[PDB]
Amino acid sequence: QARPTVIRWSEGGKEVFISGSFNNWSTKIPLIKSHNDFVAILDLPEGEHQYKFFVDGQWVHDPSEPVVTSQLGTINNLIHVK
Repeated sequence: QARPTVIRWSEGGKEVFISGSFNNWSTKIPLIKSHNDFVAILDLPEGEHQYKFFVDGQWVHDPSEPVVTSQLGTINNLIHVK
């Protein structure tokens, strides 16, 4: 069973999307604006996923969450889902 998981982006921007390894980087999922934040709920399998944000057309990671180096040599965020 995948776990509905809240993802929050607090760094601003006009439009915010997330992509990640949970679907082999195949889609850009919008986050919904809520006051100073943007928010999504993703259905994530147990385990770990790498992810990155696409904010006003630029790939960026969340500085408030853990990061890992991908084989692309870019910094992705990492989430562990129990």
